[PDB]
Amino acid sequence: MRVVVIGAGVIGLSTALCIHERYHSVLQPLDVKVYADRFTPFTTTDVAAGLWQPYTSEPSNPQEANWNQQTFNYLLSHIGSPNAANMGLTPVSGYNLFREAVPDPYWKDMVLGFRKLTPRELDMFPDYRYGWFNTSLILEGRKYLQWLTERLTERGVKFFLRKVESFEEVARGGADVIINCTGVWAGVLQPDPLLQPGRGQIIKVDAPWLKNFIITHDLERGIYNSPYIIPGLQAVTLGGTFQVGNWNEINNIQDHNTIWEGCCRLEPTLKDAKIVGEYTGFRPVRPQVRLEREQLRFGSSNTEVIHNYGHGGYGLTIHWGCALEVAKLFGKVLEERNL
Amino acid sequence: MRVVVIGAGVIGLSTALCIHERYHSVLQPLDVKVYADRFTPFTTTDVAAGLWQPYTSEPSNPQEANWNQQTFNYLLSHIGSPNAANMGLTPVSGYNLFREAVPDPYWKDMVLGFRKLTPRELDMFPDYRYGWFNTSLILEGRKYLQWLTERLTERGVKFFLRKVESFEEVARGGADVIINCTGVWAGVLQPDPLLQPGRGQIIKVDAPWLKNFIITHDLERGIYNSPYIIPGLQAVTLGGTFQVGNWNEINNIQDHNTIWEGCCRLEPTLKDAKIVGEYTGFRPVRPQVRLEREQLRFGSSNTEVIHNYGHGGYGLTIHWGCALEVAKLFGKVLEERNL
Ligand SMILES: Cc1cc2nc3c(=O)[nH]c(=O)nc-3n(C[C@H](O)[C@H](O)[C@H](O)COP(=O)(O)OP(=O)(O)OC[C@H]3O[C@@H](n4cnc5c(N)ncnc54)[C@H](O)[C@@H]3O)c2cc1C
Ligand SMILES: Cc1cc2nc3c(=O)[nH]c(=O)nc-3n(C[C@H](O)[C@H](O)[C@H](O)COP(=O)(O)OP(=O)(O)OC[C@H]3O[C@@H](n4cnc5c(N)ncnc54)[C@H](O)[C@@H]3O)c2cc1C
Ligand SMILES: N=C(Cc1c[nH]c2ccccc12)C(=O)O
Ligand SMILES: N=C(Cc1c[nH]c2ccccc12)C(=O)O
Ligand SMILES: N[C@H](Cc1c[nH]c2ccccc12)C(=O)O
Repeated sequence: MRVVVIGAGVIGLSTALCIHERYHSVLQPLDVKVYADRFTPFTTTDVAAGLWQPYTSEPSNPQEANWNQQTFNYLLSHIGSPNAANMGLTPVSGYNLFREAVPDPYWKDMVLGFRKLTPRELDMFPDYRYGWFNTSLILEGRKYLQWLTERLTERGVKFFLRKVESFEEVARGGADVIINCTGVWAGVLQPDPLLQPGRGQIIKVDAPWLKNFIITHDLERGIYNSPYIIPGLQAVTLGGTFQVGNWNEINNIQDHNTIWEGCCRLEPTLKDAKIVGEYTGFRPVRPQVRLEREQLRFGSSNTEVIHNYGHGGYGLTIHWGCALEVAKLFGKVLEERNL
Repeated sequence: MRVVVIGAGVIGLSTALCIHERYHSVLQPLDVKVYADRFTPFTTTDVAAGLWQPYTSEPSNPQEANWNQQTFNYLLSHIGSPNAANMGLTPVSGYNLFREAVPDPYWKDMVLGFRKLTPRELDMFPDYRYGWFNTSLILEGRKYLQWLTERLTERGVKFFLRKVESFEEVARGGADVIINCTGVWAGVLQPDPLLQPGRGQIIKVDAPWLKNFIITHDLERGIYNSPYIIPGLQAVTLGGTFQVGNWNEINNIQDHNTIWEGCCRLEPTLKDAKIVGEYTGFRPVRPQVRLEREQLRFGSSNTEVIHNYGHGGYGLTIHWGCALEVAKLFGKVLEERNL
């Protein structure tokens, strides 16, 4: 059948692939196309630091932790393959610093080697007073996008640089099912006051001697302003902002300065990191991820729509779960058609 | 008094500095010079991977462990300073893989976060079956040499490219006290059948996505013969050879191939690492480090000599301890002179 994936960010691409991988033998003509107004390096995904780490507290939608876990495993499993880095993946170990004692993350056991930092360790960071240590993964957006793309491409999924106007339009196109993976911009296709830009700017700097991530946490200053540093495949991400509702898409000087000053403070060696770029992107914020089926009817047209958006600042971290999920629904959609 | 340090590797330089740092104030006319036939990038030190980690086997002498510990601390203490990386220092976390259960290292508590790997972790490198995980430091030779050098230089220590032919000789120059830090070549100045070249060749490769060290152990094949990988400040060290008695100083193709093949197995992603260089060096092997005073008399000449050599494959790892030690003796030498 006719399937159209709207979006070419981590979400759509995975999902496209995932659906395609799982039902191309179960269905001869299984046409997949991907429509997107932006492709890497242009998506939000392309800006993401890429570290796998959910949020401190358990998700309102309890199922989401499983998605996080499944993602971590699919990733871990590729650790050992000669392709992992080509896939934009590698293990990274690091610190979560806090200014006071804090309960253990629900994912404490999903990552490798979770443990509370000792005082000697804490002295490596004179500001913080409590924290954790653990090993995890880095799944770099831009790279993963390129991989997913090559994979899809070989599987014959076709891409089109298009701005979808209305689901109707697509549907009118011929779409049988439509997978909505439009991230923060999902609103335009259908309003959702729940969804919102969680803006973040970051500085990319060249500072190879930094081998571990350090993610600082402020307790009376929202989730993002604290400075954070995340070593990636080829550069380091200096970070520190999460402004909900800001739609400004240009990097701002003060943000640049606060990020720079904050990190330089947490890691004085940055005093010599060469800055290689700055970026800003919109985390698709929503209280809970929207991943559900929805029948849209336009006259005589019976087109199904599966939503998968609102992954906030953890899209990479949870991408695979949701993908598996959409697949399951896409299956039911297929089952209702008796295949 | 006139003091002459023979050697400009990690050992001499530290020692020079260290002595100078403590008695420049106290000792009246204090004149330190460093004589060496090789300077970075030419020393053995310049080839060292730079990871702090003593041998897995217990200390040969007691002092060796304290020296190791003192070194680790002096290093840790600079973690937080904005100079550390300029000093060639940074934390690095990593794995020690074994093919069977093995007792815990005596340094288990000197490093940060020592812990036994879990099975999931073990899965990352299938061939092994047991191992550890811990965080430590990297003190890169070439860089540390340059730092020590600048420091010494500012303190006014003078350097001379020269080949000492006999302690006597140098004694003749009016040298008051000589510090022998000639590494494997210490023999020539005075025979020591205990000392021997522990040859090691390594490939430097560009593979930034590798953030942690992995040090394999073949228990039958000896120490540092198994493949090992150690991410450094700007490149990665592929390693794997420790041939005692080999004085060949040219990189050998076979070695290059076994190193390359071994690491490529342990870490398949290396398939795409660009090789940036190969190097070979002589670990100054000796059953116990030689660090002791020795009066050499030549006619009417009463010149003291303090030896500090034979640090094997753990020179960086233990440099500071020994330095502090030589200092203490140099002090006694000064005390016997009533200052
Ligand atoms: C600064 C920052 C750091 C981050 N770091 C991390 C991290 O370390 N770990 C982690 O897991 N997550 C992180 N994230 C979150 C991650 O970036 C997002 O969760 C993820 O990128 C969301 O993916 P997406 O495909 O849903 O959105 P995007 O990647 O933005 O995908 C949007 C896609 O839909 C298209 N599109 C939308 N509407 C239409 C339309 N009407 N017609 C056509 N095409 C349309 C766009 O062209 C694009 O193809 C970070 C995000 C930011 C901003
Ligand atoms: C392949 C390899 C990997 C290593 N990795 C590590 C590691 O990861 N961690 C660690 O702690 N250690 C490591 N080591 C060990 C470390 O390299 C040595 O322990 C350390 O370099 C010894 O320092 P040194 O100054 O005593 O010898 P060198 O660095 O070789 O110093 C020799 C100096 O004395 C001079 N000299 C000698 N004789 C004379 C003379 N007659 N006249 C004038 N000058 C003279 C030479 O020019 C030079 O100045 C490694 C070594 C090798 C070979
Ligand atoms: N996910 C990241 C990195 C990050 C900063 N603070 C965090 C707290 C919990 C989990 C992740 C993070 C981002 O910049 O969006
Ligand atoms: N010191 C190193 C690295 C190394 C390889 N095997 C080891 C066992 C114990 C301690 C260190 C190592 C060197 O290459 O000399
Ligand atoms: N080299 C001789 C004597 C001398 C002067 N300064 C030092 C320092 C270290 C050893 C010897 C010397 C000279 O300068 O006449």
